[PDB]
Amino acid sequence: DKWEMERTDITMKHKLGGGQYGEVYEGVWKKYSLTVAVKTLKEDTMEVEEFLKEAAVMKEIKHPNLVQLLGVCTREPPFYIIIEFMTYGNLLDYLRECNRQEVNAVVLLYMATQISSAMEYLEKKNFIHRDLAARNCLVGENHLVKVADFGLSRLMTGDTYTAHAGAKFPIKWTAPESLAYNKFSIKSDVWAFGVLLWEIATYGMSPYPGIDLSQVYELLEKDYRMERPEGCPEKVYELMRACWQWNPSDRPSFAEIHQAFETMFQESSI
Ligand SMILES: CO[C@@H](C(=O)N1Cc2[nH]nc(NC(=O)c3ccc(N4CCN(C)CC4)cc3)c2C1)c1ccccc1
Ligand SMILES: [Mg+2]
Repeated sequence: DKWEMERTDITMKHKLGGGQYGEVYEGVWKKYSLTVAVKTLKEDTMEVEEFLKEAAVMKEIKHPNLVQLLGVCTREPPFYIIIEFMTYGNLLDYLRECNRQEVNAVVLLYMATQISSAMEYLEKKNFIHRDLAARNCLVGENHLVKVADFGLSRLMTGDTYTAHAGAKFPIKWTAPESLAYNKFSIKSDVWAFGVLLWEIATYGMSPYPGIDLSQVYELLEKDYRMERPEGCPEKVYELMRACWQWNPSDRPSFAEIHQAFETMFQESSI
């Protein structure tokens, strides 16, 4: 299989942290002199399946704004997934820590255009991500941003995907249909994308500030939504709101979303 490679090609450099099933390393693909990220699996989990699912999905997608699979080591432990190295780490900490004169209003629009471009691509190929959030996007030089963490991504056969009994999702990014019935779709990615914009507009605040996790769903039912963040352009808030429409099919498509950010990003560039 074309993605498989020899464990011995890679040397570990440093632990990176941030892992779910195992440590995530900064390593070096020696023959190419290339720094890479290496996601490893703790031999002692039965989460082998999910770990391998992430890898399977990354073989099937490719886009400038989706973190890129480089190869795998999966003929025996410890399992490795090898991925392009993004030097600045997660988008959430990147927003909290940045210099806002640099990461300014035009950069915010640039970040959203990047993500929506990726998500438009996924939409087109009938994929869903299911974990879109600042914490799962990755940052490179000059505010390059890529969607990452594809463990939960799926190719749908229809327009809907239903998670299995017992699955739990992060309350404040998850569409109501998904919280209530475990139904996911391109449109539930659109909801999370909306929450992701709010994260960008606030430079990484936690959403629904001070609101008890237990009461968020019920609030959504009664049409409570987050208010416009300070400094957030009116058109951007309209889109955020469109993303949070109760009915999935009232939410804009990512092509429409990308189109609107593309426009706004260009006008701001004069
Ligand atoms: C859990 O999987 C990883 C994953 O797949 N990955 C694939 C992939 N590619 N590049 C990565 N970079 C880092 O992990 C990283 C972390 C901290 C880092 N610094 C810390 C703070 N400083 C400001 C700069 C140096 C610099 C780079 C990752 C993680 C993941 C982690 C976070 C978000 C999305 C995915
Ligand atoms: Mg994650």
